[PDB]
Amino acid sequence: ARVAVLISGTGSNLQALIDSTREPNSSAQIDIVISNKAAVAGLDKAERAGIPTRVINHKLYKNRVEFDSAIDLVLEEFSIDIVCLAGFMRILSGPFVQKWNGKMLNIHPSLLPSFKGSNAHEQALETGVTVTGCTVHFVAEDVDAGQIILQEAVPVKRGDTVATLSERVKLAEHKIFPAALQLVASGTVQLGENGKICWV
Ligand SMILES: Nc1nc2sc(CCCc3csc(C(=O)N[C@@H](CCC(=O)O)C(=O)O)c3)cc2c(=O)[nH]1
Ligand SMILES: NCC(=O)N[C@@H]1O[C@H](COP(=O)([O-])[O-])[C@@H](O)[C@H]1O
Repeated sequence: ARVAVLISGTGSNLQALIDSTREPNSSAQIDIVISNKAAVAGLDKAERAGIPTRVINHKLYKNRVEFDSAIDLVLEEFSIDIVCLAGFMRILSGPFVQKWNGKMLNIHPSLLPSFKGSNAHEQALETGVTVTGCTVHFVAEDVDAGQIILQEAVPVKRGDTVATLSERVKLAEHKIFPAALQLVASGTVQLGENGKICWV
């Protein structure tokens, strides 16, 4: 399966996906890295890995569908089968999500359905959970509500900040998101006809 990785920043999840998809048994290949922001370190990680990069600055587009259509063009150009959102921070438009229904994965730094949104760690610490985690889910139109592929719990330690908690959670993220990509790329998991996760 041909994979596009959409990034917005540092790209540590991208790096974990690169490493896993170069394993001999990997069923996924990363063929393009799209960043909506220039000079983010994720572009350098891809360039050091030989992977083509495209920057598609969302601020240059009139609305969301024009920005998404620009992404979709690169995806068709590279004949992409699966899209991974790895720290990509722009909410995607309905028609784009519908087109890629069942082919788009997102990594979210909480145990969904808890702490949806852009600052899951802040919410987790504010709430005082002692267990958080990360979620790989299929992207549905409703943000952070698509079907869940894999999760992994991560303890919150006394004294944790966003810095120490997200560093611990990212260790789990870099496990389940390569695993989740492999499940989908190998056709082991799909969004079923009933819309829930189907382990075929
Ligand atoms: N249809 C649909 N689109 C998307 S995009 C995505 C991955 C990112 C999740 C996210 C969760 S809050 C936030 C967000 O607030 N984005 C802001 C920009 C803030 C920033 O630049 O840091 C905005 O777009 O205005 C993005 C998941 C997802 C989905 O599940 N369903
Ligand atoms: N709403 C999604 C979200 O908050 N994304 C989170 O941003 C970080 C990006 O790190 P990276 O750029 O090093 O992969 C990751 O923790 C990812 O789960």
